[PDB]
Amino acid sequence: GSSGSSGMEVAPSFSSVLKDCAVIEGQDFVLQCSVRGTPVPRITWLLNGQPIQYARSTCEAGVAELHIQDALPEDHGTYTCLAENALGQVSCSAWVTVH
Repeated sequence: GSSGSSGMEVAPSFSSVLKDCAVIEGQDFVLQCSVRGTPVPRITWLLNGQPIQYARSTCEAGVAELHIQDALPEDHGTYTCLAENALGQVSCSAWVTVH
C-alpha cells in the first residue's frame, strides 16, 4: 500500500476554448469560456500583445469571462487568455470582430 489523501490538485486546461464572435460598434460583448485546474490558474487577458488593464474579468465555477463595453473598431483582434498554476500552464486565443 501507499499513504495518500483524496482531493489532489490538478493542471490547468481549457474545456471550451474561445470562439469567433461579431459585435456592432458601441455594443457590449463578454467573452465567456471554460477552464479547469487546481489551484485556480491566473486569468490574464491580452490584446494580441500586452495585457488589458481595464478588464473586469470574472472567473466563477471555473468559468473565465471578460466583459468588454464600448466595442471599438480598434479592438478587433485576437484575445489571449493565459491560465497557469502551480501545477501546469496553458493558454488559448480568440477572434473578436467589430462591425
